[PDB]
Amino acid sequence: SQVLKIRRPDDWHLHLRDGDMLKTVVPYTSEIYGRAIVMPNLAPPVTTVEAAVAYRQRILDAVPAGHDFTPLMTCYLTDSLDPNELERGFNEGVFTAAKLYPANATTNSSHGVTSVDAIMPVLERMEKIGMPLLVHGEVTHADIDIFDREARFIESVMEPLRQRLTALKVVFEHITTKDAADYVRDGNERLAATITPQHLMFNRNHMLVGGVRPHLYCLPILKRNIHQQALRELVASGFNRVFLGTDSAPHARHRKESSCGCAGCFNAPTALGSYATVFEEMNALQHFEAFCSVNGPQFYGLPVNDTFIELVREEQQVAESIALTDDTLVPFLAGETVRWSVK
Amino acid sequence: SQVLKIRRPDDWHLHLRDGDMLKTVVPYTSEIYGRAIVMPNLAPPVTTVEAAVAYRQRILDAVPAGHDFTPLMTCYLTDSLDPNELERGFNEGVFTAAKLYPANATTNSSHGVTSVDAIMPVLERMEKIGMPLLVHGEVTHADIDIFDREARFIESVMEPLRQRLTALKVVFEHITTKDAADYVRDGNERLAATITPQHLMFNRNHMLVGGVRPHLYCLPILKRNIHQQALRELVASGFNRVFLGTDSAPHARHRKESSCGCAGCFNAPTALGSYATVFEEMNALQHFEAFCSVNGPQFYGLPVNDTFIELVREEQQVAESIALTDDTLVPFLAGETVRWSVK
Ligand SMILES: O=C1NC(C(=O)O)=C[C@H](C(=O)O)N1
Ligand SMILES: O=C1NC(C(=O)O)=C[C@H](C(=O)O)N1
Ligand SMILES: [Zn+2]
Ligand SMILES: [Zn+2]
Ligand SMILES: [Zn+2]
Ligand SMILES: [Zn+2]
Repeated sequence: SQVLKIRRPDDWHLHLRDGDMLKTVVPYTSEIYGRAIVMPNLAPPVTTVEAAVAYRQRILDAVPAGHDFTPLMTCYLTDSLDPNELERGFNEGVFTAAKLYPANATTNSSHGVTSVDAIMPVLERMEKIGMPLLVHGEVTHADIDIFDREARFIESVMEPLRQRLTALKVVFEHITTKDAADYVRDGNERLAATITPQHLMFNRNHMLVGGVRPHLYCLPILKRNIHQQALRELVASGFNRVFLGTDSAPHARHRKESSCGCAGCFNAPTALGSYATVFEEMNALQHFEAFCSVNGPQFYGLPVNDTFIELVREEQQVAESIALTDDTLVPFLAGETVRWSVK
Repeated sequence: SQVLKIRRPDDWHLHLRDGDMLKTVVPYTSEIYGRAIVMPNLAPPVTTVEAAVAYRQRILDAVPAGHDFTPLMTCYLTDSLDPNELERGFNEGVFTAAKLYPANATTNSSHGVTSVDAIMPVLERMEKIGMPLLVHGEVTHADIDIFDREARFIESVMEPLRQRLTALKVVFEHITTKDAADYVRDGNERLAATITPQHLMFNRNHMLVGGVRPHLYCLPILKRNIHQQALRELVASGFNRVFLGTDSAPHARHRKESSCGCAGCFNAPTALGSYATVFEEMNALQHFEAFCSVNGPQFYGLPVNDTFIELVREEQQVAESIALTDDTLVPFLAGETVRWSVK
């Protein structure tokens, strides 16, 4: 019976893939979100204006008629990236931001950045022209326990970087730890963060107790419950430099369910309702709209969307699977009941 | 190429399953080990002398001709277990030991234990007759992080138990933490432990960095590197109350590589050479035989084997899979080149 009307949201961290997967997954986004930050970790990665322009058209070709959706493109940073290519892309309205992937931190990140020092001229230009930096904040050294890679990145990479480039605007993407939650809560106006639905709904126990569940396996890895509780307290607080970023990251079923499952939750279909449930459970629905629809635009210096959507507290069942030309796609919370759905 | 001759080993912690799976996996054990402790967790569990006698025979039926293999049977401890039934099985040489799986208040009295306190009559009887207790040492409360479940057991159950029943001999099965390594090391002649090959060879990064690997998913869960190092140090020390227990725990490929993967490594085919590799790496081959062939029999009060086997340091490839009647079995280290092989 409970209806919840909000300003149309945006997704400030999205993986749309390419080809047949792209066709399949964009509508789950374009039917709800006004804009999306579309990450550049294709194979090969989007590291040029030309690439990004063509990719943006592939995205628009796949948007159903009558969806008013704008994909906001990113540059995949690399050690050798020409800062003139990054700036040109920004000035032509192609690149909204640039994305820092530490080499081998996640999917399609082997071409990622090997150090901050290797890309200083690029970072200094971003700082100059006011282009925000999106960070996948994990270290990747083989000796560092997977669950420590986020916290380690803060002391060793993030904090020194922000001390060097005091005017650089940085989004700490998909934060998963109390460490990151306090770092952002205590940061200045040039530091923001996104949080996915899964890192709010679940902790590592959900992925590993009673069976291993690859459909909850994603990066950065789900942490212990005290971390999850931090993140939930952060969004519930009303802190206005956190915003919605799904990190929807789809993989075919048998790439998830194999002897080496790919990391990624396909949560585009079910994310907004999942966020609503978290905010509802935290007695913080008065902060929901801002998380979804205002905080991101404010950080990015963009206008808020001028249309509205409704969520209804009526229990929908999530589909077991979504067809692809080859294999299926298992949505996040496949087969599950959800408390809130879009009207 | 280098040869390691040892007295014929034994496996002090093994799962053989039943029916067709038993028929397939027995030979991997019976060709190498003289004896194995056969765990009782069938469906339904082995909780009677009658059941254990029939199970033993099904095992024996499946032992290839010429193999000198003796299965050592165990009783699954339950709330409803009659202490006279357990004592009769022990007296008759049917039950070598009794196995305690984690308590759970919602468990049917026919299938498990609600609390240790509720099975004191049985624990006091084992203590009286000198019957060893094998302990899966995890507390399974929903609110306890999975990586903490072993350490919490020590504090909450193991120590209080051993302080109550001071003559009870206890094997702390498949230890995975420094917490347990230290505990066992600082214990008395009545406390011992087994360690698996996977818990020596790997830590949780191997299961979760660069993909999720369900074939490394088993209980208790792989822990962070410091724990793996504590276990390696313990076996390498020559400490003589630790011994070989594979915890070989097979599941068909489709049950491992699903949306909810079963816990358990099928390591019977490769465990021995994997332990040899570990002792070599620790510069401790002088303690290899004792671990495999001496320590367990001493603790259990059984004769050391009088026949010998030989491992050779010749590189061999592990099969990618093993045929079942209806699926396949993916072995531990499938498709990998291993260092030590039986001659
Ligand atoms: O698990 C994932 N998978 C992917 C992907 O692109 O497959 C991206 C994110 C991320 O770390 O940003 N997490
Ligand atoms: O991962 C596993 N799976 C099983 C099993 O019986 O499936 C047993 C062991 C254990 O904890 O004893 N570990
Ligand atoms: Zn990322
Ligand atoms: Zn991402
Ligand atoms: Zn066990
Ligand atoms: Zn076991």
